[PDB]
Amino acid sequence: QNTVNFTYPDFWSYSLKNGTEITFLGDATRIPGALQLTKTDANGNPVRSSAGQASYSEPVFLWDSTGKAASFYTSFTFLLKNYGAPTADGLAFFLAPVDSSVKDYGGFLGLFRHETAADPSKNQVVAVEFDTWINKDWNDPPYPHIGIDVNSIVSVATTRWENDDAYGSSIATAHITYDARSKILTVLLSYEHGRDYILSHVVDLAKVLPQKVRIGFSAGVGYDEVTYILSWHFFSTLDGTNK
Amino acid sequence: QNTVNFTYPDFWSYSLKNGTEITFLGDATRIPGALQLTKTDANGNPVRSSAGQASYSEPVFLWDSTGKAASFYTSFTFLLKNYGAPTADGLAFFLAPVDSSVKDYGGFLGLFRHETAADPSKNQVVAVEFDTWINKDWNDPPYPHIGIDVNSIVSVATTRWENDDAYGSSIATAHITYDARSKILTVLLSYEHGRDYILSHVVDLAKVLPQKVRIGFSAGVGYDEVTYILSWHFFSTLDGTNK
Ligand SMILES: *[C@@H]1O[C@H](CO)[C@@H](O[C@@H]2O[C@H](CO)[C@@H](O)[C@H](O)[C@H]2NC(C)=O)[C@H](O[C@@H]2O[C@@H](C)[C@@H](O)[C@@H](O)[C@@H]2O)[C@H]1NC(C)=O
Ligand SMILES: *[C@@H]1O[C@H](CO)[C@@H](O[C@@H]2O[C@H](CO)[C@@H](O)[C@H](O)[C@H]2NC(C)=O)[C@H](O[C@@H]2O[C@@H](C)[C@@H](O)[C@@H](O)[C@@H]2O)[C@H]1NC(C)=O
Ligand SMILES: [Ca+2]
Ligand SMILES: [Ca+2]
Ligand SMILES: [Mn+2]
Ligand SMILES: [Mn+2]
Repeated sequence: QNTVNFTYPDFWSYSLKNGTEITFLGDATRIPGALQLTKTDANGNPVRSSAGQASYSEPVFLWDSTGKAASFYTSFTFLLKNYGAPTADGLAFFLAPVDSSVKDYGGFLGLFRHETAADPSKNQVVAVEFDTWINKDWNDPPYPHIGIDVNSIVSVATTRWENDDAYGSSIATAHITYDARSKILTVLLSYEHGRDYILSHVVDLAKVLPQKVRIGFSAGVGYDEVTYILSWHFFSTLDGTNK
Repeated sequence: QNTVNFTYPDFWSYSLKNGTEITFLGDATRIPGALQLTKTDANGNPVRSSAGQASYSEPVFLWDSTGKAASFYTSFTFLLKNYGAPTADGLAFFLAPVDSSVKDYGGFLGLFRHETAADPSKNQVVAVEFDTWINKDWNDPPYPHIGIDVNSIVSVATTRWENDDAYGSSIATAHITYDARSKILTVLLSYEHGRDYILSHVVDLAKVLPQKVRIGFSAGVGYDEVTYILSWHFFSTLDGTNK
């Protein structure tokens, strides 16, 4: 079939072989209960200048020449543990070509290399970033933000992420949806007894990504932080695109 | 303040006075544990030709002349109990003027009157419908569907809702988000060990609705069905619209 549907309610079954279900790249490791994205020393304390990626092993069908295009929805809970405020650099949910890998650390979030990050013609990646650091270089807005990145680290759209959420170290739940008929990407971020964050933008994936992609989480530090992914669900559907 | 934030995890505190927190119109009633939208006989069994609305009592600020516009997110779980398959007519989450009320039953979902339902100039309502009945009259697609209605019962966009979900009588969770900067409305519907449904569409609320609205649930039957709302959360934010 052309669609995907998986659900990991938690990651307490930390025993599967790298590359069978989830592939860990760079400094991303599987620990009991979580996908850890960047490096920590013996005490779980975050190491500076590190990048890692945890991505689903099977290729994910996005679109085909015949007009079939997948709509999708992914939800995940994560803990961006902070060791002070502010911290750097954040994490990202992404869709990239199957052959790609982790790139630069820090503000590039393991997704871009320094020399081509602001060039949309040299990159093929769509990402939803949870950026804890204002890099003026890449035109980050003057606060922690959530952003939608299309082929570049300069977001096509961002919304404010409050300091206390961004550096508060609480578990957060994210829902990211893509409607393939209207070409809309929506991000919803919720904190249990807190506020929600909404960011939606029109982006046609068929025009920016190959027909089949790898999906996953990418992180880049920075300092005083480490992101843990606690659960992951993904569902894609061809509904409404003639199949 | 101009924003709203409430959370009802369940409705087991069925004792609040009508109109203080939630207002019940028509045949919608408050029962232990749920907001019941249409009528049932002594045994909880659904009565035909009924309409009811359960809406939040305070007015909800949407936009103002000065450009401030509210982004929002609402989540709710509901049980559309079915007494066979197919059943009629569904339910809807809506945003309408503060002075409005419940309208016709059946395929109008308590939201429109028969004579002006297909006329966008005579209505001011934005609704997300979960339609269990194909009314060829109103150009419903040939299946249960989820639809986005703007000033008319003829949806500006729909996506397929599978028969087994539509008439399966399981609790479903819906997330509806509106981003006021990009004018995008997204609907996410999830079933626990099932599939998800994604429908997003560009709709500028400031151009179709008054500055302050009432929000709620509306239902219209039909036959062999009754909708129960089990929980409700709403959050609105002025973020990114200069306030
Ligand atoms: C998990 O499996 C991956 C293969 O699907 C490993 O990545 C590959 O590692 C090779 C070195 O062991 C490297 O030459 C390959 O290019 C790389 N594959 C990709 C797509 O980059 C992965 O190894 C980790 O990731 C690479 C990129 C390095 O940073 C290694 O240090 C990492 O170990 C495997 N994970 C492991 C061993 O944890
Ligand atoms: C809950 O409070 C409402 C007032 O905020 C009631 O609605 C009002 O009911 C009047 C008749 O009792 C009617 O003249 C008003 O127009 C109506 N308000 C609106 C906005 O329509 C409501 O009454 C229910 O809803 C109305 C529309 C009728 O269908 C009544 O039969 C219902 O009782 C109150 N709910 C109750 C008493 O359950
Ligand atoms: Ca940054
Ligand atoms: Ca209908
Ligand atoms: Mn950024
Ligand atoms: Mn319909």
